[PDB]
Amino acid sequence: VDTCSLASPASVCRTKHLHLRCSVDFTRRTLTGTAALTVQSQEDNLRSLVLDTKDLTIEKVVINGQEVKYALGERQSYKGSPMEISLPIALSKNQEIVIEISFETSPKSSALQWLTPEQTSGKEHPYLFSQCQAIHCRAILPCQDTPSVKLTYTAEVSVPKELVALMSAIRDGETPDPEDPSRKIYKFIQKVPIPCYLIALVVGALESRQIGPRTLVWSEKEQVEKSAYEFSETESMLKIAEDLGGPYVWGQYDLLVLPPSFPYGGMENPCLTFVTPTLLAGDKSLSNVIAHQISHSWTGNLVTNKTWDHFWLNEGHTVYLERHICGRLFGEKFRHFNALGGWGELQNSVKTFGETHPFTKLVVDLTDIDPDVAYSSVPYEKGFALLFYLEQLLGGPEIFLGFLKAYVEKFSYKSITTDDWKDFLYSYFKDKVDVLNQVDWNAWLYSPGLPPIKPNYDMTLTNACIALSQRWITAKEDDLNSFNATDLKDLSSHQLNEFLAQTLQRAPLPLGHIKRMQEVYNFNAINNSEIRFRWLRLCIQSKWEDAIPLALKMATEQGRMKFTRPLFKDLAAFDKSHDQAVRTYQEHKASMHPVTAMLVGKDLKVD
Ligand SMILES: [Yb+3]
Ligand SMILES: [Yb+3]
Ligand SMILES: [Zn+2]
Repeated sequence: VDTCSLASPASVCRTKHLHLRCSVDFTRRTLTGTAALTVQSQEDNLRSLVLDTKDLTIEKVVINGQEVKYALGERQSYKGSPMEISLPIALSKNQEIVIEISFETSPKSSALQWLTPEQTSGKEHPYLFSQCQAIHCRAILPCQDTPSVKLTYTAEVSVPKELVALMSAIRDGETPDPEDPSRKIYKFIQKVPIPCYLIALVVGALESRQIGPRTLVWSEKEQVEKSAYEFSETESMLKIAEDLGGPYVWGQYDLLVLPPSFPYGGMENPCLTFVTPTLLAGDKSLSNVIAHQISHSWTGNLVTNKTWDHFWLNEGHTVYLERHICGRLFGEKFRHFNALGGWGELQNSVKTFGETHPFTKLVVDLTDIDPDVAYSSVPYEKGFALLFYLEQLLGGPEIFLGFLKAYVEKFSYKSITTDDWKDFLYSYFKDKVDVLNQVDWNAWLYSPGLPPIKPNYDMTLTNACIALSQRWITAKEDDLNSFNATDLKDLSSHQLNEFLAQTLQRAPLPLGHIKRMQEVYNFNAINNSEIRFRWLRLCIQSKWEDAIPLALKMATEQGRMKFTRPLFKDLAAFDKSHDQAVRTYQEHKASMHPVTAMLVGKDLKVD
């Protein structure tokens, strides 16, 4: 039972295939067309079924060439409205039928962002992009919006001829629209069964550049060159991921660099990973985000969480694989450095929510909780920490990677729970059950706060970061003159970011210290989004008024939630910038991503 879905569960019926025929109307801000669902009954004498929908307009439902009765239930907040369809003929178990639903989306669809030409790099054409994870596919089309159901799909998308449509599928040709010569139809095929949160669409003035044997990078023309360089390690990361997880089954691995309002660092849409342009640091330093999306091709897209309560299965294993990819490219001391950094991010999340907060539990009960509200670093970092702890307990990385590959093989094309994962772990490690029985399972999986055990981390690369952060924290006014640009000479960008994260954990620092840090290190000149984000938070929390315009600009010129949300929160918490923070949000709200707008609104207590 998926408590986030209002549709018939997988035990009643299952969608096997979706054939989508739609048209993108930029003037009306709507997607209109037909969703033809091939549904298999799992029960005898099946006479009706229920689908998830959210702000959809339904024109008609057609089965066997005739219109059928349907009814929309009362809206259940963020879950949308259930749509019950009356079947014309009762179905036997395993019988399949095709249900063709004619629909139209709302311009306020929570799955979509519509951009005017002014909001794009090129300034001549509009742009549209989707983001279905977790439960926004129901705001695009009627479906069993649950990851417990996997389906293949085909799609034909009509767009204005000057634009390009792309999807989470293999490109299957393009033709002029026969019904309209000012339009083009783009075709797509997804032959591997996927959960519907993996359905994705982009429409815009897109250009491509090849960067590997199975990879194109896509973006507006202005970002193509920078993107091709930034993500050049993609093929090398795919090869390592295949060695760790087994064959890459998806055919293509393309990357799409979205406009700055994209709310995540990356989204693992199959065949077409979506990424934020905030990765464009100019030195490939933020490539771990690509390693993470690549890893989801196994942990998440092949082996999927049965419900959102088990989201840590997708995230924890992906972060574990991501850190191994970067470890293979840059060494074991670097994997430990990132693992230790992740523990710090977990300390921060637990401090923010509070140690008894239910959102700090690894497995969360999402009945009546919007998954967008519950989203945090917890499933990523507490999930990673559990696997890293198990790796150490069980004999090391080579042994634990053997389990990860067997786990992917066992559960490929399926949707599983925490209990399915735990049972297989016990089965694989049957000769080490005495070791497994020492794990405090109740605490790790179901208790709030920090986990009961902290793993062992090599500190080689972290030492210089801690040492410099401690010099600044313990410094008095008479020590400020001892700091100089030479303090940073032997630090990588990763180490500079970690020095800032360590210092930010002890913020505020005195205003004189922050001013000195700018005087000697010129952090205001750094373009790297992660470093700039932590530096600005440190400035604002330390009450530097000069940083207010810089923090407001970063919070609005991009929309990656990881940055926008804490920047707005820090600005609202500083008396000097409070009013500016609220006004800026109110002015930008109408042109923000709908999910980001809702979350920033809640964080600021502005309705
Ligand atoms: Yb074809
Ligand atoms: Yb002193
Ligand atoms: Zn992820």
